[PDB]
Amino acid sequence: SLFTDRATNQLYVLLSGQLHPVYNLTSARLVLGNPANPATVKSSELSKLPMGQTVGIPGAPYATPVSAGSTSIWTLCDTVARADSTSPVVQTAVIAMPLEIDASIDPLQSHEAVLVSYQGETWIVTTKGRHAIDLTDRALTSSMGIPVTARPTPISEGMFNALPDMGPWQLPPIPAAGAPNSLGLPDDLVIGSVFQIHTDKGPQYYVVLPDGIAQVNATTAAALRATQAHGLVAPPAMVPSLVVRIAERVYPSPLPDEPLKIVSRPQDPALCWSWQRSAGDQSPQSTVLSGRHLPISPSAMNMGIKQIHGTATVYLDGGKFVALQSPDPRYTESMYYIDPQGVRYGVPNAETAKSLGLSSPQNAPWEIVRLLVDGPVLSKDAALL
Ligand code: NI
Ligand code: NI
Ligand code: NI
Ligand code: NI
Repeated sequence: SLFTDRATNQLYVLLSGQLHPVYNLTSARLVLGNPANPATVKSSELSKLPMGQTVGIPGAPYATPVSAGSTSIWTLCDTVARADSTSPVVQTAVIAMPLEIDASIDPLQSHEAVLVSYQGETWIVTTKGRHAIDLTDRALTSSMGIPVTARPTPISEGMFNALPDMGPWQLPPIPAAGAPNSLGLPDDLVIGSVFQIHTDKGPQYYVVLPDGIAQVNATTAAALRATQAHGLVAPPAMVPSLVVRIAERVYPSPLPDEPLKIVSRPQDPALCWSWQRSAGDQSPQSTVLSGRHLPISPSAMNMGIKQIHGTATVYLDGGKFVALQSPDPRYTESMYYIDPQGVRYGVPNAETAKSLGLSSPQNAPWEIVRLLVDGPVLSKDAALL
């Protein structure tokens, strides 16, 4: 049984005939094994049983309330101040609540990108994640859509970890570039060369590979030729007749169809990685946002909770109960209760979760969730000391 003293609101749990003071309702439920609510009694009634030692986990949350919303939404945002200066400052926000997206803060379009720095190296950020880039040769990076005037701005450790590494911002290497083609094409069209065919939609460019030909967009055709033209002043025009017979392959160039547009960080200081998964979805969806401020409502902007011994300001609409999957380094499933102040507390297993009254956890991304300051693990074993 579980009692609350009417005079003091103090909790007591009855264990093996002794009343034990207990620090919080969370701890009481861990020791009882079910999400009990206290029975109110007059203070003097508690004198009728022998009093034992205090039990529970002092740093646990008082209880474990969770917010109604079923869709799991987690967003990490970097905001940079003094972006052009010698000393930019980055702030990071963790947002676990629905967003309000608009033209001032929205997903990067397929031809938009952000140039950033982290630990002395440079990366291109697109909708998909981050891509290594070497700014040593700016003629080369120009042909890959980066203007010579573009300068990187810093990202946070948290943002670097959250953005998936999608591979380098470069043309895929072509093995045997310069060697004669084995496809029956004219001798000038060596491996790694570009040609075109006229279509009703205009020119279609192709690159010659060891094992076939691959369609490339105009931007990629230009970048190929900028790096190595193989002696050709322009892509030779071939007839469909000669080409349709050749094996078609894929050439996985990262370059978008439209000329790349590089985001001005002084104008658009906010960069976010947004993740979401709804009940019953097979996989989550994520995207990168860019814009003027956090993707939250006018009034939500004032509700942030700074984690002083943490790294982020947290924006939450109530508690959360989440499941993570991470390679630590072996594949590990873990659960956390998140209190309404953004503190995460481990929940070791489903039996323990259910004793606390925490029904199915929501899948969430460890890259964002583990940025939250961690409190004590909520375990019966800890509670019973
Ligand atoms: Ni005892
Ligand atoms: Ni706005
Ligand atoms: Ni936009
Ligand atoms: Ni556009």
